[PDB]
Parts: sequence; C-alpha cells; structure tokens
Amino acid sequence: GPVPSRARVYTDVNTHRPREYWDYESHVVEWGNQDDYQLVRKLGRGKYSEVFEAINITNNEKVVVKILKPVKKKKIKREIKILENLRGGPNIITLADIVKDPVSRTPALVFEHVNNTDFKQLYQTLTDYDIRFYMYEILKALDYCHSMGIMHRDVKPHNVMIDHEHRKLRLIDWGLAEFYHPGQEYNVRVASRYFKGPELLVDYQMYDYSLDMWSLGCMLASMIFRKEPFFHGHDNYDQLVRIAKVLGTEDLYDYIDKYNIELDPRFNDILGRHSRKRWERFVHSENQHLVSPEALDFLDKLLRYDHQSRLTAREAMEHPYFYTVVKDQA
Ligand SMILES: COc1ccccc1-c1ccc(CNCCC(=O)NCCCCNc2nc3cc(C(=O)O)ccc3c3cnccc23)cc1
Repeated sequence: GPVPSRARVYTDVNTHRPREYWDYESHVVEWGNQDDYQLVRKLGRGKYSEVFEAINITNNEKVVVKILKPVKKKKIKREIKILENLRGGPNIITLADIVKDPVSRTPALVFEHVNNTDFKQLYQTLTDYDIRFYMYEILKALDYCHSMGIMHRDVKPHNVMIDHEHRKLRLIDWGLAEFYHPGQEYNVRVASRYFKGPELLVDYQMYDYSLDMWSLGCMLASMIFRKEPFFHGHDNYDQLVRIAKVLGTEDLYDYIDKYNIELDPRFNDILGRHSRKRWERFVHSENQHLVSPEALDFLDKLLRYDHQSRLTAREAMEHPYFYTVVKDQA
C-alpha cells in the first residue's frame, strides 16, 4: 500500500490538547435568534452556504450572515469549533454569533464585515510591493492556524478578503477546514479544481498543512504572471496534466514512486513525457514588473509535488522575498 507521511511541523499539536479542543463531534452549540440580525441583501451563493449582508439591530452595526446549506450536523460543529479555536488569530475572520432563524430553524453563522476593494481597482494598480505585503499577511493567518493544528483546505482568491484602504486582509470560509492528526487519511475531494495540490489529484490521502501551501503558490503564480488561474485544467484529471507540463513529468513519477501511489489507469495515457520548465518562459512585457529572482525562488519552493519539500508557512515568512515588508512593519 501507500507509504505513510507526517507533517514536519506542528505534527502532534493536537494530541497534546484536551479532547474537547478537537473532538468537535461532541461540542455543544448555543443557537441564538437570527432576528437579532436583519438581512439587507444577498452577497453570494456557494455550494454549501448562502451569504447575506445584515444589520445587528441592537447597535446598528454592519454584519454578514452565512446561512448553511444542509450538511451533516458534524460539519457544522466542525466549522464552528474551528472558528472558536481560531478566534482572535491574526487575519482570521471572526465569528460574531451563531443563530437559527426562529421559523425556519436552518442554522447560520454571523461574521464581521470586511469592506471589499473592487477587483478592477486592485488588479490595475497592483505594485510589486502590494503582492509581497498581502502574501505576507496570508502567511500570518496560515502559519497561525497550522500552529493551532488546523488545515484550511480551501485556499483560493474567493476566500481571501482585502480592505486595501485599511491594508487589512482576512482568511474566510472555514467550512472545509479539519484538524491535523498524524496518520489520519483525509478526503481528497476538497478545494477548488485549479488550486488542488497534486496530492488530491492522485488520491494520496495522508496529506497535511502543506496542502495549504500548494494553493498559496498557485495564487502567487496567478498574480505575478498575470495569468488567472495559472494551472487552468478542464477537469480534475487534466489538472494534473496542466501542472505536469510546467513542473515536468520526471518529479511526478518520482513522487509517485516515493509514496508508492497507485495511480489511476486514466492517467497513464494522458500525462506523457514533459520536461520541467524554467519559470522565465512565463514572463513577458505586460507582467515583468512583478517578477524578480526573489519572487521566482519563492514560487519554485511552493510548487512541489512532494508535499514534504514545500516551504512551511514560517519558512515562507523568512524568505528574502519578504525582507522589505518585514522591516517596514518595524
Ligand atoms: C492583492 O492581491 C493579492 C496579493 C497577494 C495574495 C493574495 C491576493 C488576493 C488575490 C485575489 C483576491 C480576491 N478577492 C476576494 C474574493 C471575494 O471578494 N469573495 C467574496 C464572495 C462573497 C462575499 N461575501 C462574504 N462572504 C463571507 C463569507 C465568510 C465565511 O464563509 O466565512 C465570512 C465573511 C464573509 C464576508 C465578509 N464581509 C463581506 C462579504 C463577505 C484577494 C486577494
């Protein structure tokens, strides 16, 4: 069978905690009354949720209500418990309250409101400094939750909210997050297709926090190359082919061998033979102002097949790419 694997940081964080920290299944919820909030307008529909702007009628304060589409009661306790555990973490979204509509009884979570800068105001005047600044901010959130024994598992642009006027960022939607336990085999059918690490794409189930660092590298490539998304696959199978044409086929089969991943017979005759590209081939006149030897080095060390060789979040924060933003913050 498949060679096992261990996270190389924060491996046992959870084992050294009280059961109640990670045994969410047995967490008692106290559901308030959603009438305390008055819906203003719909802001998004998701696969698992529906989000609304609302007003807290006690203090006229602006809030966001997430009405949970029907899942197993476990996955609601999971998300809630993870939000309580992460409360007050740097750049984590804050869970304000937990409520049920009194006539409908469908459960809902209440969050803090973040003012969102238009994407056509962000993309146009993105400096090289702006990409480093917020990348550093996402890594604060990611290194924190990893240090608390949690994986986000759905890191993508949709779930990173940025208030550029206040230069503050927030990692949202924790509905896919899990606790890390050494040896646990996890569900691979998570995250969005473009941001799925190769471990999901091959059904290697013993993954860890480093899954969240593949997604972040996917975002970094998407931004500095002005290509959205960077790995643009038609389906979950072509996604690996899209990846393999950049990272090369050689490191892939060594990855397959090292963990003895039995690979789907669909993959045999579709990947092929592909050299590992040099990143320079992705730069051009209309994107080079964001590209540098430093950013390239940092990018290379996030996108690895072998999840063990990816930088940890705290390794990323110590990379030279961030040296200017580390010193300006002091
Ligand atoms: C400067 O570039 C970067 C540089 C470096 C690294 C990254 C970036 C970068 C790239 C792209 C983007 C995309 N741009 C955000 C996507 C977006 O805007 N997605 C709203 C979809 C529903 C909106 N509605 C709300 N949904 C919520 C759900 C939850 C939850 O489920 O927990 C919690 C809170 C809210 C919430 C809070 N306040 C207002 C609205 C909402 C952001 C940053």
